[PDB]
Amino acid sequence: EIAALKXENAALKEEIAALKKEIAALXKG
Amino acid sequence: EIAALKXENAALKEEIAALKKEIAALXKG
Ligand SMILES: [Cu+2]
Ligand SMILES: [Cu+2]
Repeated sequence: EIAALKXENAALKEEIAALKKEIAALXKG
Repeated sequence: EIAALKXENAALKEEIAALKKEIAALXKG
């Protein structure tokens, strides 16, 4: 359980970071 | 444990959505 859930957490954080970087890109141009 | 972790999951998803909407905004203008 927790294992996969923690994975689901980790994965989600990785999505977040990506988006944030994207915005920075869009913000810088 | 799992409770708060699930919360940490829920919260994170809510961050994601926000970002996505933001990008859409920036994309539409
Ligand atoms: Cu890894
Ligand atoms: Cu609620």
